[PDB]
Amino acid sequence: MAKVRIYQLAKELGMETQELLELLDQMGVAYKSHASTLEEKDAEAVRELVKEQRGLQEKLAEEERRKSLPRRPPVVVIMGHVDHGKTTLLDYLRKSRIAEKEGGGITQHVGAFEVKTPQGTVVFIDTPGHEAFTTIRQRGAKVADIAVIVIAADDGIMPQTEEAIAHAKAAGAKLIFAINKIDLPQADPEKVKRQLMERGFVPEEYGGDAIVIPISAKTGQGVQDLLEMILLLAELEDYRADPNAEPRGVILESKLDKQAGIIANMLVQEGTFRVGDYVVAGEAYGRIRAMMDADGNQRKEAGPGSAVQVLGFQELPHAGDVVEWVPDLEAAKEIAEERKEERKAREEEEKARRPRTMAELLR
Repeated sequence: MAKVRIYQLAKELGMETQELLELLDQMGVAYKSHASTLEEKDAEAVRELVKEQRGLQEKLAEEERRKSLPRRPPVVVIMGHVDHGKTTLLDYLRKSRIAEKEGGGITQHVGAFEVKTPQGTVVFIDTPGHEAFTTIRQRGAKVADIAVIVIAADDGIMPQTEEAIAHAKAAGAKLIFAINKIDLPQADPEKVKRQLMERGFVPEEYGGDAIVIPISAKTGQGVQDLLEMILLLAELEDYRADPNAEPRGVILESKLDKQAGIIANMLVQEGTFRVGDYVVAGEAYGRIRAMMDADGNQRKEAGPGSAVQVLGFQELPHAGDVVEWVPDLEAAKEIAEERKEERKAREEEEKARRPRTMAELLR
């Protein structure tokens, strides 16, 4: 403290000689060499300035950390004609998880499952519908990043295929075309490619931008390439999300468990939902009483990419509705109620203008 030579003070503070001499120059403190003695007031001033500077270096480095959001896994939906193999592929992927069971392990159906891979994890949506609207249409907060369109090599592109493609494009998904059943004798992948090109999807093979991957969902051939391609796209699109943002997710589906009551499966997209949070999804609200993930584990928290079954909604939420964190029960009720009475007011819109004329009837 008093009196200290500059070399002593440098040792004390873990600074290089020239580094401390540079600081003394900044402060206008004079010295002959690092062997000079500092007045106590100067040394104290040094110790304080160094403390401050080191703290701001740290604060400045910690804020540069807090703006690189962590990666989140790609979310994938598998689509196409019901007989072309999307179901066989989804089943293959779901099985590929367990790898000679556990056992048990257990498993729970929460609307999506994860496929873990040396290159990363992929989330596959696994729900019986598409979302809502017509059959099988979607609105539809965006759920999936990538849509794998599974087309049978024998049958080729059909109307369910075209519907799947239009839905995926409408939802903003990146498309991967998976040409399935390639082992069949009547397999005609080249015809499917021509059909893709007729529709404006030119395969990369021919210098276009459409991603086309041959697979066999029955045997698993090509499925690994499909996963690697999903994960490559994820790295290039660079999907990220803030686990500390206000929680936001999307309802995948909801139902009544006779014992537990209203359950809803939701995919988390931003922030981290926690047991005890209030949420609103459309006109439905509740306190999150419990969350269970696909491995059957009770979760206190669910961050980006997690699919969980949530207990606590007081009415069935709709598929495709955004789940939003709110600060308390009062806010949950106000938001839900304002949406209800607004829908009810635009319903009186069509109970008035324009239902048009009435009844040209029997008998």
